[PDB]
Amino acid sequence: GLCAVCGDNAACQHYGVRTCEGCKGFFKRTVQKNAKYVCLANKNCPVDKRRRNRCQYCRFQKCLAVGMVKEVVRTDSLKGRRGRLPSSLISALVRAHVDSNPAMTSLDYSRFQANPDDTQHIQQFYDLLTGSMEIIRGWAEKIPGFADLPKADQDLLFESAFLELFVLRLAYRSNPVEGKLIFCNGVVLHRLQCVRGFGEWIDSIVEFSSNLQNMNIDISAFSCIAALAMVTERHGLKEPKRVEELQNKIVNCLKDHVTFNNGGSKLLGKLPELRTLCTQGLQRIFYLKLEDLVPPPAIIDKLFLDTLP
DNA sequence: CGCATGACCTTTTCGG
DNA sequence: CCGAAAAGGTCATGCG
Ligand SMILES: [Zn+2]
Ligand SMILES: [Zn+2]
Repeated sequence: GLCAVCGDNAACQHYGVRTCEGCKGFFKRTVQKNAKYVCLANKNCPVDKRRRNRCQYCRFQKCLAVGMVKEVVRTDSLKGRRGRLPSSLISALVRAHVDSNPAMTSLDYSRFQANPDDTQHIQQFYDLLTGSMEIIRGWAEKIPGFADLPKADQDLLFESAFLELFVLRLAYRSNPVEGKLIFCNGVVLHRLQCVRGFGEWIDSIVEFSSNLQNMNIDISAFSCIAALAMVTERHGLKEPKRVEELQNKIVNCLKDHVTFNNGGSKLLGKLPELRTLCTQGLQRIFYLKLEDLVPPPAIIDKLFLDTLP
């Protein structure tokens, strides 16, 4: 009772996955004809042993997800040759963003200082980072599709994107015009307070924040960008195509929105600057590790090394 | 009817 | 040789 698609009896691998003779036949025939199917719902129909033959579109979407391989189906020179060969979404994305950041009408200025004038300051740095991990995982689990993924792939997607997200969010909620950094827990510090912990990295962060805010990005669009930062292809994914199909929903989600209220980009034109910002982060953690004066805890060390392939 | 379905067939290769 | 794995081939059956 082993079939990755419909859960029927499976006694072999066909086109890459453990599959029943049925889902084998369906996949073969689909690809041989280039056939395209029409969902009469949300593109999420139930597909199990009895219901499989109803929404054809949704069966062939689940086939593709668990890892079945269009390429294995033979054509051209290998046609008819048998045997082994010789060798709303947008609303949820916004809700998830809003429930995970603090009420801007009630921040905390208890520590703020526009002219501050040591191991304690480096500790408070690690605390702001460890604080954001619980919350950014919270955010991720509320992206539609993410908690349906394999627990392995969730953990991989989170560790790969944690630093890219802590920065991107910090950059979108802070007030750079007044040198003001606002964290997830609503604390407020001036760049010059932060320099003790972040290093000169912070100056690079405030510059990004300037650029990003000077594009006046509405919350619906930011809400999608943050999703595309996390839900992306990575080495180690047990089920890539699932992650690929989800990324693809979110993109078309973002397109539909821009070709509506904003008329018929420049942001992704500095999505490379974000990756460069993050390496600058890693340089800082390496410095603190190697100084061995107050050492980053394992979990920090791990998740800064993990913003490379 | 004409067409999808799927249980069960034959074909190919490998390695002991 | 001959079995294991996994490609396409062959229809009888069910559907609308
Ligand atoms: Zn199946
Ligand atoms: Zn469907």
